[PDB]
Amino acid sequence: SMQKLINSVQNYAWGSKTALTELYGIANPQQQPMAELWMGAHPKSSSRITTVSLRDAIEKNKTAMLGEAVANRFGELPFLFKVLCAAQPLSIQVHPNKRNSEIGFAKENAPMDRNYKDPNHAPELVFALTPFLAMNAFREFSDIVSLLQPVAGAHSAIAHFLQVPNAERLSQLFASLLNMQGEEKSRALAVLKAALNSQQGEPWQTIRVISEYYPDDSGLFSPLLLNVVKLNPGEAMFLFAETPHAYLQGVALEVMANSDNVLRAGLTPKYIDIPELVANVKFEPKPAGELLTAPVKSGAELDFPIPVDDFAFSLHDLALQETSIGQHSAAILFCVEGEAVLRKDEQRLVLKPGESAFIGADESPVNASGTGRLARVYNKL
Ligand SMILES: [Zn+2]
Repeated sequence: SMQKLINSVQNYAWGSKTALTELYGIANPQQQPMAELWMGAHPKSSSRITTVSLRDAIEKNKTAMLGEAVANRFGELPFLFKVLCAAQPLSIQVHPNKRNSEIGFAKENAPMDRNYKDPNHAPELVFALTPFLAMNAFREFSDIVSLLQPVAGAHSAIAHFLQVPNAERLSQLFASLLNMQGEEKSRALAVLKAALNSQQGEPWQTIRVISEYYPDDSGLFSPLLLNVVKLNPGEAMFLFAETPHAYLQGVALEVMANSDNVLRAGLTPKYIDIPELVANVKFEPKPAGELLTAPVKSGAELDFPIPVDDFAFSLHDLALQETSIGQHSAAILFCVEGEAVLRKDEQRLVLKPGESAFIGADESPVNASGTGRLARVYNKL
């Protein structure tokens, strides 16, 4: 009924050597970086159940596993669920919208794995498991101005912006910063990196955190353009389309639609097509108090509303008295802390922290009890 998941760990060079072990007791005796723990049915690394591919168990029976609304809307598990362990800051990224991902995939086809690997859009939610430092969206024009003034002599475009703090200038400035070359770029970093020494607090400290991993990158300027946030454990943010963001430090749950598309906007050595980037970015400020997702608590369930149909995400507080958890779709249940006893009829499945279970549509509901919390990814249709 309930299938305990065997999950892939991506050992990207940027991953923590200790965070998955320290939190969840996941073994790592050769000390590889452990960057992402994948829960789902990705074609390149499907989670498995007891052994067989979860992705294969789904395609063998879509209706029973996904439920009819999901199988008729998506035709597969419509999300991928990760624990992300960033021991280094990652690249700034923008997800183009649906329309433009279609255009992009199609246009590239006339080279391959390319930024449009895939004609799908890529909504994302991140959920902090440990203090999680990030960038999300442009700051308010007035705060952009205040933060740039200590470095205004850095580059002509900054001066141009400060003189007229509008969306065009921000856009020009964004583009101008990424297209700095040679000594144009050095005059710029020097104004910035020398001026890290006579400024205090944030966002300067964040810049200083990034400069360890990216000394020679124009994205060192981004924390002046973009809202820096430290998510506390249990807070979350949705990453909209056309909105620069980056995951800089810490451990989180990440849910995403199935798209591998991404336009990089800095903190990266790879080539960046700035025209392509700039056409797919929304140069509107976004206030600090709209960044986090406001959850809704009902009973023991804390739901985080997602403005997109592709997935939904809820936290469930376990009590020693059983509670019912059900959905009209497939769900993945992931133990965040404590310990969860799952029961369906005669079946009992214990989840320790970091362990997950796949619950097919035809196996809802299940009874959960124990201590701590369980995260669930599912679909509300
Ligand atoms: Zn993203």
